[PDB]
Amino acid sequence: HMIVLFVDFDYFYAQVEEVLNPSLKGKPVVVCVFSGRFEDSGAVATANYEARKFGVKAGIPIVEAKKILPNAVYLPMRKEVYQQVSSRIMNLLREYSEKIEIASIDEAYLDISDKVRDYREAYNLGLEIKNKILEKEKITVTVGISKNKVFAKIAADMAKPNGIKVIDDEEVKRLIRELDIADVPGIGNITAEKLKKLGINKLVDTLSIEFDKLKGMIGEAKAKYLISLARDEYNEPIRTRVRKSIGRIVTMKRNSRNLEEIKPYLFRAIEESYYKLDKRIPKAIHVVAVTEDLDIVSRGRTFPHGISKETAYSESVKLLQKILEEDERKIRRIGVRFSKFI
DNA sequence: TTGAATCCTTCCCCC
DNA sequence: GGGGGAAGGATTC
Ligand SMILES: Cc1cn([C@H]2C[C@H](O)[C@@H](COP(=O)(O)OP(=O)(O)OP(=O)(O)O)O2)c(=O)[nH]c1=O
Ligand SMILES: *[C@@H]1O[C@@H]2Oc3cc(OC)c4c5c(c(=O)oc4c3[C@@H]2[C@H]1O)C(=O)CC5
Ligand SMILES: [Ca+2]
Ligand SMILES: [Ca+2]
Ligand SMILES: [Ca+2]
Repeated sequence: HMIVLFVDFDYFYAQVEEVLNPSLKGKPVVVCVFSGRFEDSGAVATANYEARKFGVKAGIPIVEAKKILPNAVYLPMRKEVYQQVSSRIMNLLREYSEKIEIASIDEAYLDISDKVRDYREAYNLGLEIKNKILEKEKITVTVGISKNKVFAKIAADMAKPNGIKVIDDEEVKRLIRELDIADVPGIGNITAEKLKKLGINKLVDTLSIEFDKLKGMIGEAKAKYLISLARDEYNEPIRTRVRKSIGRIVTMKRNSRNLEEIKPYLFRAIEESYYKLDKRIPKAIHVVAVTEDLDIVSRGRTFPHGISKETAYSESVKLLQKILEEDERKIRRIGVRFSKFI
């Protein structure tokens, strides 16, 4: 049938800060985003493996990370740059099979189904690709290879970092039963729990229960996706994809409810969101507000025409007025999301 | 100074 | 009953 190749860049942001300043290598590096809330306020975007050995990983507040590795290099995240270094690497890949996906700023799938005859020749295209990326951009990436996207990615997860691994149909059969289901692409612990207290702890356990008992627990989508993976009928194609939305959320010094105190933050967001749109006209706008207790509340409005900057400002303030009206908590983070492009 | 994509469940129109 | 679709959430990486 087919052979899907998965490329995923190792500790990407951290590594981009490394390549851009070689001195950092071998030393713990932690890329984080400081919110002016107070000093060291913020979380950790990511950390190279040095720091990651000792517990410092993406998500933990940076204060907790500084109590663990008070002498690691902490750097502010610069998205724009990573973005370009990604785009660059995402082209060297187009040169191995126009059938490319691109799941994120660091993940992409290739259907080298035609450029290769056997897995063995795949392991070769794998090293070729790794090698070309390492020479041209100085970045280390892991490669996964199998019969379909899901497993191609599982291969990469098993070979991180700077790894290469193929999973043939014998491993798949094996993994269908032995591979812990919580380690399957698309099963956040929230779904890993509903599955746990339902009998399904392995990919194969999904065949046991009735289909409409799943459809009512985890939804139809997750249910069909899982069964097809369990029965070995998963065969999703590698489809190119486009950004279906652009936004920006900002943290405020203090939590408040005063429209006049939040407005300016909301504009900064609206202002940057349009810079990101570049040459695109959106038709729907959303204002998301992160409550004082870290809960998300949003409000939208779709127009029959595009949204000009002036109407985004105006329409954004009403939606906000509607959020405070329908909620009681104080706002912490505020932002906008522009979708449904022209 | 941090995204963004699916999927879902609910609601409202109307043939 | 069923096709449409907009919306405010739920979930995942
Ligand atoms: C998890 C996470 C990722 N990111 C971004 C930064 C990273 O470079 C990239 C996410 O990490 P991942 O791309 O999922 O994995 P990684 O390769 O960078 O990590 P690993 O060392 O396991 O190989 O996405 C954030 O900004 N915040 C987060 O909380
Ligand atoms: C949404 O707000 C934070 O900002 C980001 C940005 C990410 O990538 C650019 C990101 C990723 C992941 C994640 O779990 O969170 C974020 C976040 C935070 C979210 O709370 C991933 O698994 C991959 C990228
Ligand atoms: Ca990744
Ligand atoms: Ca990665
Ligand atoms: Ca998981």
